Amino acid sequence: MNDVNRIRTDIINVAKTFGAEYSEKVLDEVFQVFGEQFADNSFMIRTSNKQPDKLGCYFRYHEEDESQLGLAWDIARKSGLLSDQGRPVDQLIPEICETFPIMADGVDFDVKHGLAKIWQSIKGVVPVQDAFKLSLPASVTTHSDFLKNHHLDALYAFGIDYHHSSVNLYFDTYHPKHHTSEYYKNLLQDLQFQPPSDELLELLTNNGEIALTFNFASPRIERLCFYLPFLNREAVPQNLLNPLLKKYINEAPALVDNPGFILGWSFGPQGGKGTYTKVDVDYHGRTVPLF
Repeated sequence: MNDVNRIRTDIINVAKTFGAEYSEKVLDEVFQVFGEQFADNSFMIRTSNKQPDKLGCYFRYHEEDESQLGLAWDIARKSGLLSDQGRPVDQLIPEICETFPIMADGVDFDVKHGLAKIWQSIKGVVPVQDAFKLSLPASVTTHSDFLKNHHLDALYAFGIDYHHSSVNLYFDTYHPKHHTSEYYKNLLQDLQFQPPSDELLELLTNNGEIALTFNFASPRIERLCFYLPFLNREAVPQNLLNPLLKKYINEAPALVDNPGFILGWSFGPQGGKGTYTKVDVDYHGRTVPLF
């Protein structure tokens, strides 16, 4: 609980230093219910630049303890922090947990609006076709051939986003093309998204995660996100960060001297919404050395 209070203080201070809109009522309601898990588990504080001069702030935890899968969704129910409001995503976590073996839980929180997303991680890999039974959006299955052709079919994780009523499918980078820059150049062109910088493309060959954002409003693939680990401050491509995210790399609170980071590049339709960057700090120092 000494650990819990510190985390709370850190988060509110990040929000304040970096122009993020906090709400203390909401954060206190969050921590009353979840703070103990934040102390015991893989935990991240994220800032992101969807906005010009403000950075946004989020925070998230993942439970890998078998003995405690599912507890996250339950706690979120009974607390009333996550309320079944009959949005099309509200049925998805039961279905996933009924359909696939779970090996990891997790919740993401917005620092102004509270609980935002819940994530699930399948045991192995599974062909994305196996998720079409589920109540995903129609454009998942209507983009099944796209997903096959770009070798984005080895599905392993779901991220259910209640604030936007969207679903993020996480695909495993099993193919030789995934270790090449032209693959990513090609994939972003094909989706008609914002081109990546040459520097990014050079980085993307290192083995990281790929997530596609499918929407219940849209017949289209909405966003896309690449996620890459970095051991420490100095391995971070700070050139690819606006001044405010560079600052966040140096000042990011954690419980270790030099912490790891997980950076994430979001791409969307060209000259539209969706191209921003996410810096997540490995607050306990032992999520990033997970291969």
